[PDB]
Parts: sequence; structure tokens; C-alpha cells
Amino acid sequence: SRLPTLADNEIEYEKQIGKGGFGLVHKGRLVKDKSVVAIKSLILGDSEGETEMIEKFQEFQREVFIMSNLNHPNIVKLYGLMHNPPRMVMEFVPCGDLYHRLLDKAHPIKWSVKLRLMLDIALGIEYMQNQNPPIVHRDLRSPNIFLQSLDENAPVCAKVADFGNFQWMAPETIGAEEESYTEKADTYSFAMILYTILTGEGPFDEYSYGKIKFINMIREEGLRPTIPEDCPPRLRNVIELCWSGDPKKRPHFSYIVKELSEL
Repeated sequence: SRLPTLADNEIEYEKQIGKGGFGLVHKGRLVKDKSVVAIKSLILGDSEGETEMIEKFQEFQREVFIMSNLNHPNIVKLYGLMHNPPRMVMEFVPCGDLYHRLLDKAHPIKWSVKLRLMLDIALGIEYMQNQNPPIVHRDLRSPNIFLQSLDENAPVCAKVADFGNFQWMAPETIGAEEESYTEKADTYSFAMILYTILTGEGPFDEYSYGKIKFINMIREEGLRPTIPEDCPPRLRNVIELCWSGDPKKRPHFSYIVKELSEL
């Protein structure tokens, strides 16, 4: 739908954040709104294969298409597009990502904030699955959860970002033709996000197997991370149901949100 265009006179540049899949990431600011932005550029890789340049362009376009229709506080917003070099202008999220925050073991996130993070992400995914047709992220993991604030009283704590690691992926998606990724695949990945918030640990990090065996254990033997004994029964049930081997047993997000709110 509606995606405004912005020129260089409308954008102020600052620093270079990093390298992405199709180009560069930059920290900036709108001169109109004075609000801070993250800018993702498209760069065509120098030879890199002929077919590599095509998929780079098509991934950039896919991200534009997906982000331009999503409008929710728990999902990173696309403000606009730029042309000189093609660019996406997205809101900047100031407190890093969930993956890196959880690595700080000396400073555990307190329980009330953990619940806010769980609910925030659930709300974002609920919105995605309520679209027509339902939006599927297809790369849900803790590095793609951006942290707005760790204040338990903030309007928004977490945002879903970087719309698309077998330990995050639903069993029916592993080594499968991509169009087997239903919305229920995101629901499985969400269970693993809930697990990582709860424990501060990487999902499946308690196990070590060769890749073929690992996948077989997940797919055929229902191997899942161990939920701690002190986990609240209602949270345990949500996690367990969300990572069901059978995708149709993974709950609708209205149920997930209700259950999490009662924690």
C-alpha cells in the first residue's frame, strides 16, 4: 500500500551500523520529523555471480513489499524509500537486540520485563497472522527481536524486525521446499523465543549431535529443549503447544496472548 518516497534533502546521515544481506546499514535522522532512523541500502555485488545480483534485488523488493503493509507498534516500521541507491528508511530501535541482551548473564532481565517481552512479540505475530493473507516472517529468532526499552512500564519494549539456524525452525520446514512454510512455522519459532527469554539460553544448546541426527531427532523423535521445573504451568503449556510436531496443534495467537497476559 502507501509507501512515501524520500530524497537526500529529507534525510540526514550519521554513521555506518553494519553490512546486510544486500548492502549497507546506516544510522540517520529525518530533518522533517527529527526522529532517528536506520537505513538499509541495496548494493549490487561486484561480480558475485550473475544470479546472485538478481536475488539480491528480489530480496530487497520482497522486504519492501512485506514492510509497507505492516502497521503495528511491535513491528519495526518502514517510513519510506529512497532511490539514488535504493534504500529502505526504517525506524531505529535504540536498545539493541534480544540475542545480545540475553548473553549478559551478569545482569538477568527481571521477571516482569521478561513477560513484557513475551507479550510484545506475541502481539506483533498475532497481528501478522491476522492479515489477509497471513504474513509469515520465516526467520524468527532472538537476533531479529529488536529492543525498544527494558523499562517494564514503557509503551513498547520489543519489536519484530528483519523479516526473512535449524534450532529455531519448525520440523516441517527443514530441508523442505520453501512453500511448506505456513504461519504455523512462525508459531514454532515463537515457542523457541519464549524458551530463550525464560532461560536466557539458546534453544537446543543442551544437546550435541551431528546435523543429520540432530534434524532426525527434532523431526522424528520430538526432541525439544528442556523446560525448567520452576516454569509457571500456564507458560509451560503455551511453549509445549507452540512447538508441537503437528502444525495444526500449534495454537492461534488470540489464545497465546490471553494465556501470556494471565502470567
